[PDB]
Amino acid sequence: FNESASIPTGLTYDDVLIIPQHSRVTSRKEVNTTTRLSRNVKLSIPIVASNMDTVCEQRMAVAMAREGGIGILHRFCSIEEQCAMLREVKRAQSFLIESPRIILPHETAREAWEGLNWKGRVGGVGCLLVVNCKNERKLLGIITRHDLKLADESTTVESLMTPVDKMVVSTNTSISLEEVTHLMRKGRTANVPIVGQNGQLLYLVTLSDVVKLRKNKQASLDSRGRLLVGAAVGVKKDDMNRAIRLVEAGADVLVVDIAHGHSDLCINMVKRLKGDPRTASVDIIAGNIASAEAAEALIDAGADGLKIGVGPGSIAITRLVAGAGVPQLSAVLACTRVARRRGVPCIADGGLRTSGDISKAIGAGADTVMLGNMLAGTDEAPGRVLVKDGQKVKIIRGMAGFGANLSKAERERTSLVPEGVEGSVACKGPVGPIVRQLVGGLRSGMSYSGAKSIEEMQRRTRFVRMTGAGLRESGSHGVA
Amino acid sequence: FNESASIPTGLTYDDVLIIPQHSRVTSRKEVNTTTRLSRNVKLSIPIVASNMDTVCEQRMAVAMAREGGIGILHRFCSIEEQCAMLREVKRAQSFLIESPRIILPHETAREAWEGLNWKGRVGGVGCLLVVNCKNERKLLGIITRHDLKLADESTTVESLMTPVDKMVVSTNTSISLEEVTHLMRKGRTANVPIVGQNGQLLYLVTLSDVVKLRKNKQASLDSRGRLLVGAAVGVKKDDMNRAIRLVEAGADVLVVDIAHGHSDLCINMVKRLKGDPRTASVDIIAGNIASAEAAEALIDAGADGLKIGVGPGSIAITRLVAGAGVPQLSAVLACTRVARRRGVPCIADGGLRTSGDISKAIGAGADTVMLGNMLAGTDEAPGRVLVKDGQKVKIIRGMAGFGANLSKAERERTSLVPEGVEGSVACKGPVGPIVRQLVGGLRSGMSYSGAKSIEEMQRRTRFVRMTGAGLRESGSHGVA
Amino acid sequence: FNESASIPTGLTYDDVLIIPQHSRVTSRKEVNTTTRLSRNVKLSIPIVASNMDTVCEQRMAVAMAREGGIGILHRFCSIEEQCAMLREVKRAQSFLIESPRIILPHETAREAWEGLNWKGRVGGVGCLLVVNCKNERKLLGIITRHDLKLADESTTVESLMTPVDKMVVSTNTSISLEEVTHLMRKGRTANVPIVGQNGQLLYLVTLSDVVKLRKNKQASLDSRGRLLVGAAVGVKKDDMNRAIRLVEAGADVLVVDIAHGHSDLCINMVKRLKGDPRTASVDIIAGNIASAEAAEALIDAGADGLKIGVGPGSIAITRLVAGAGVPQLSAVLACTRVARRRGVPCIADGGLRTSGDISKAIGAGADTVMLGNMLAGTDEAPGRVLVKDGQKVKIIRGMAGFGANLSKAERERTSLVPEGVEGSVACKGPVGPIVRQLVGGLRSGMSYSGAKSIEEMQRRTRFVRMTGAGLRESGSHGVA
Ligand SMILES: Nc1nc2c(ncn2[C@@H]2O[C@H](COP(=O)(O)O)[C@@H](O)[C@H]2O)c(=O)[nH]1
Ligand SMILES: Nc1nc2c(ncn2[C@@H]2O[C@H](COP(=O)(O)O)[C@@H](O)[C@H]2O)c(=O)[nH]1
Ligand SMILES: Nc1nc2c(ncn2[C@@H]2O[C@H](COP(=O)(O)O)[C@@H](O)[C@H]2O)c(=O)[nH]1
Ligand SMILES: Nc1nc2c(ncn2[C@@H]2O[C@H](COP(=O)(O)O)[C@@H](O)[C@H]2O)c(=O)[nH]1
Ligand SMILES: Nc1nc2c(ncn2[C@@H]2O[C@H](COP(=O)(O)O)[C@@H](O)[C@H]2O)c(=O)[nH]1
Ligand SMILES: Nc1nc2c(ncn2[C@@H]2O[C@H](COP(=O)(O)O)[C@@H](O)[C@H]2O)c(=O)[nH]1
Ligand SMILES: [K+]
Ligand SMILES: [K+]
Ligand SMILES: [K+]
Repeated sequence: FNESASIPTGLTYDDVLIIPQHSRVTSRKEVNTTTRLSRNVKLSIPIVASNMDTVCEQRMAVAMAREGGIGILHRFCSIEEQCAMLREVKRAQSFLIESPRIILPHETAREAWEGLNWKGRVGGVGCLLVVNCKNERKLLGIITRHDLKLADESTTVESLMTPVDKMVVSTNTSISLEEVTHLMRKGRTANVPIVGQNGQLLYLVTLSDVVKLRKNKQASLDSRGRLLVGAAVGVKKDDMNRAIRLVEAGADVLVVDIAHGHSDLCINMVKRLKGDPRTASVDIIAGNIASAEAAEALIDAGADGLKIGVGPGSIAITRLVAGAGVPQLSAVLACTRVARRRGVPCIADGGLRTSGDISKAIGAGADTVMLGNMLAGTDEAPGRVLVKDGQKVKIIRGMAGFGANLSKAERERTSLVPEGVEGSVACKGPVGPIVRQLVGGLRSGMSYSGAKSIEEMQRRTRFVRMTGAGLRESGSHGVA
Repeated sequence: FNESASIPTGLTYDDVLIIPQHSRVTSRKEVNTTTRLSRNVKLSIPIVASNMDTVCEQRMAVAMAREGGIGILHRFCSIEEQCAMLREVKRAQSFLIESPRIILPHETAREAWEGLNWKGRVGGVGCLLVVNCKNERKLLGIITRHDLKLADESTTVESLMTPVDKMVVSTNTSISLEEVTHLMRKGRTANVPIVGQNGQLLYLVTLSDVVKLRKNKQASLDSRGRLLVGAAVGVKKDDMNRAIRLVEAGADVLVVDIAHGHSDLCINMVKRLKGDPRTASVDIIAGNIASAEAAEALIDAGADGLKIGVGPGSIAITRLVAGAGVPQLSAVLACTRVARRRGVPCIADGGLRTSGDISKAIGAGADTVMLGNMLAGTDEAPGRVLVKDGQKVKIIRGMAGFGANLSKAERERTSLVPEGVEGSVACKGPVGPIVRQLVGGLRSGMSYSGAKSIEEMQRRTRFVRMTGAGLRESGSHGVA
Repeated sequence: FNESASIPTGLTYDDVLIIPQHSRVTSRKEVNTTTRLSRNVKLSIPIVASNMDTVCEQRMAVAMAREGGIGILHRFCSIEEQCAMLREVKRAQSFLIESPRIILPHETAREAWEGLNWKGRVGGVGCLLVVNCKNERKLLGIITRHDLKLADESTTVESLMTPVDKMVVSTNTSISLEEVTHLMRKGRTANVPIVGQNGQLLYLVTLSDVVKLRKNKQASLDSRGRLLVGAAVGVKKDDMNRAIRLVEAGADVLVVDIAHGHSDLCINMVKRLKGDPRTASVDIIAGNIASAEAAEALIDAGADGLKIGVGPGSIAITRLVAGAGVPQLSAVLACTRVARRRGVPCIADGGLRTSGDISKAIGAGADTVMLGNMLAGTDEAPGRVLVKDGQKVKIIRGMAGFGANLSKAERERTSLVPEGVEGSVACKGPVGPIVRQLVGGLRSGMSYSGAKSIEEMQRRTRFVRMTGAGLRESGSHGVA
């Protein structure tokens, strides 16, 4: 039976351990996890939230960027819906707030409360600038939640506002962080509007944003100090329109995402996106792939990053429906060998269950990991909490399954051989502490490889293969 | 321990994945699944229903041919019974209906209803031609279910019939599909009898059959426009008599089927079948085999197709009773290497659980797959629905087990070391949608291999081996 | 502890058995199950499908009426939606079809096919009458599915139609069933339009409807030969508008349905419905109640029928959330004692698990039973089939639970302490055979009471109480 002997063996994460190496690491603090998402996008931590409609919408994208990673907004929504989520992410924080929310002086406190609970930002906004009219936005004063706390619904805005002559106001549209910090410290105020030469409202700077920018600059930020966020598109004719509008909404990267990324459909979508100035202003990531030849083709088509993984996802059953796939450790090894020589970062997407798997993925050459299941069921993941026979749970479902595709039909106003499933995950709490523990686990693995950086982790890691017997010894055994 | 190291390793479907390849496939519609069952028999889809007495009798054979595959009628029945199932399959549809059912004009509506519910076709027939007597069949008119809907049981046929002078009748025994379509369109009628020069009834053409022939020519048809169907025989002296009578009944292929096909018993049965003009008019398929040497021997004996599989069947325990077998992927690889050079198609028989396994079998060189378990418990599978501790189930049982062999004794009017078992499967509904989903899964696997045809799938597919750890990552993991 | 001793004991179905009595019943056919739903509505069988959004929409209501029972359309939909379901039920069959579907002669076969698949009747319609224009409906001919079977999408209706001068047409707007049967038998036709003095189309009579009316008159029919159907309303101001529109749509009874029917809200809704001529034309049923005092109050308010049951429903948890309820056998006994003296039929609603429970409910005085769980998951029940960890299932959910109430918000375009739950039931197949088996079980229980009628069952039944030990002996014990 000679044909069988020539078939190569592919490995997944559970097939290997990282071999301990000489470590000069003395402090857990010396281990730097900064990495590249794509050719022109750096991240403080190598964690990407999956573009799944049970993992990443605006609340997850905001949380991931705040931890120093990023979320990819899923495309199983209308273009209008996807862009709206993106604008909400961009609205979470800023340095100079463009188009700050305003109100007119003859309006009521009831209308002030409605403006403060603006649906354009999760949590609303903390102040409204009082202006004479919508067209001129001549600044008359400012009103905050605090100023409304004892008001009757009928009380006028101007009766409760701080007038502009009592405000600290600037005309410096280039004001620095140090300068506005000085104005707030000296003026003992929490809001500095920026106005034009005719007193018209141009920007707002808030103490909340200044405090964040002065603190740990872990957060993933664009050039305006807003949170970084990506968005997924498909490969159909209409996806080009989606891509253009996502970039207009502020997308920092686009992710071309189809099950079989080694296809002309994906290669031609990448070429189209790099060929149009309306979309070529942002890095184009493409997947999903699992071979050296596929990496070469997508890189040659112009991809700024590659997403690796055919079948390993928790809710994925491509391997059961089509029979196709590559064990994920071998896929990462093969794809990153090609990509590293061309300078193209790779996302290891799918099949990760523990922080230990993240260490292995980075050790096998990945620059980032993409997580679905490990982040599903967190507070910030979309969906309702449900009681699944006793405990609190949330839905996780494949994007090639029935549930996600009927929901894509219900949201976009519209013969499926499914390649994903639906299930529940236990509610995990806020995603922040979970991400921090995963990064802490990665740092432990880097210390075992003697690595103080991601590039050192990729260069220094050596693996040893284990049998099923070795795998059992690796988890907890013999206790209850 | 050197002897052990020289034993080769055989692989089954769960040992490998199809490696994704460059795909130029743009539309799911561009993927053609047409294939060969045997040297002279083509099929639109590569699915064969197993010759098991819990899988394929007349209703399953009809359904499979209608989907573009085929069923193999099992031989655990009397010759008379096997031939009767075959004639019912052939009676399901036709272009020219030979010996159409008739009735005499002085008969009653009660007798008309009995003739319409003729046991020679599942569902009966829709019309009876009224003729003067059984010997001359001079056409007097036609009576349909519609004409009986308000009749009393005592009303005469001729009182309710449409008379012949009001019918559209032809004398063209070579009438084309376009010509009879024109006669039906112009005559605004649903039945065109074909009569001889003396008005005697020769054939009938019905609108139902014309509509089918005008629609999607997916269905597996013989030269008369009837559904294709095969039949199994053994290797005993009496099996030659069974074979002759099956061919007379309309069998389109014969399948010589014994557990150990690499035996003189099987080789000599193939030689006997090719040597007799009463059976050599149809392709002779033989199995079951699992080695290159076995393929060579059966091909040299004259086989037009090979059936591959020793032990992998869901209900099979040959490997537990005799200890013999070959892991099915390696068996397909080895057998098809020999057979492809001789032009002999191969059926991968047994051990298939998902559409993904079908993609692997075709990728390993098989031209068709044979399914037992995946089709058992469908509406069209034989047997009664049963309640197995709550839910609706149907029996599936091995043909070398006790249950099937006592039933073979009860049907043919008649020291077993069993090599099959009995069990239940959940009721699956109609087989049609299940077959369509399996073919859809296969098309997905072909797209991953970049293949637009079965021959391209066989040439282009490359496998990667996975460990048990890789297999776990391949299904659903970490969700409920 | 004397206070405790004075609390009476309530019984449920599992607490009692029907004591066998002297039976003169010789044939299973002698047992008549005809009963009253309400003062002025009779049913051939005593089975009512529950007004739950997982049990009864138009397909279930049609099936129940065809078996001789009735369905109550649920109100967790817009008024427009509830009325639309009702009109579809009324459209399922008729004697004189009002406003039969028409088409114009210059239209295409493609437009004919669209008219035949009219969404106003489940399954569409079988013919379209060809008329000169929508305003006059002068009959020009008729076109059927059969006439389109060989047409091109572009072929004109008038080219394919049967012209009116070749049709059998009547001007008798009072035509009897015997007379139209004669016209169809003599004319050898399946459609008899009824036209006016100027040839304008007034009604259509079809052979399908005639055959049904000639067969077993088991079906629950209104005076026009359409299927009987009821509809639920609440007790809010807007429910009066819903009630008026339901009656206009053809509702044969209205069911005032709230959890606590012994309340001024329910009593005043009944009084309002009986007091308005727009709703007083149909029987008003009210519930849910569980005491003699409650029956007296609703009867005094004018109820034509009572629905009995507080808490016993399969998906109901009123008893766990509020702590209130009455064991269902005792509730039926107490309520029917009052109602029988006033001539008001009672529906035993909830907690029924087997046909044996139905016999007990009727024996305890109920005129009908209402079933949710036993009919959920049938083909005709609403909702999608789902795979719940292996087998095919359908959702069943309480109308006071979260799932049904969010769906009521999604359908009507809109602080819940839930009193119902959600769950799955195994798919049961078509509801018809299930209903027939339940009625067969009831007939067996009636035979044990020596009863040949429902009234005899209510008068003759005697119960014996069993302990938990007796209950175990009653089901299957000691076998696998
Ligand atoms: N006041 C105000 N804050 C905004 C607006 N848009 C976004 N934000 C964000 O909302 C946060 C304000 O926090 P606060 O202290 O106002 O609750 C900051 O991160 C700020 O950038 C806006 O229009 N007005
Ligand atoms: N084959 C397949 N992969 C999916 C499907 N849905 C999500 N995925 C993949 O699974 C990844 C998540 O993997 P997880 O971290 O949950 O194991 C996603 O980022 C995506 O690449 C699906 O329906 N089919
Ligand atoms: N009328 C008629 N149909 C037959 C006979 N034998 C087989 N059939 C098949 O029964 C089907 C007729 O459908 P119908 O429209 O008659 O229900 C066709 O597929 C036809 O070929 C026969 O003897 N008479
Ligand atoms: N060894 C053995 N094979 C069987 C027996 N019965 C059926 N088979 C094989 O099992 C195949 C069905 O495999 P399945 O698709 O159910 O896994 C049949 O086509 C036949 O080759 C049996 O009793 N013993
Ligand atoms: N032809 C026709 N049938 C209707 C219409 N509305 C309801 N139906 C019902 O549809 C059924 C007709 O069955 P057919 O034989 O037309 O398939 C009958 O029960 C009939 O009452 C209509 O407008 N036209
Ligand atoms: N208390 C309560 N009863 C319900 C609820 N939903 C349905 N029901 C009752 O339960 C009955 C169905 O009972 P089943 O036949 O499923 O045991 C319905 O007809 C209705 O009276 C609910 O959410 N709460
Ligand atoms: K361990
Ligand atoms: K998987
Ligand atoms: K018993």
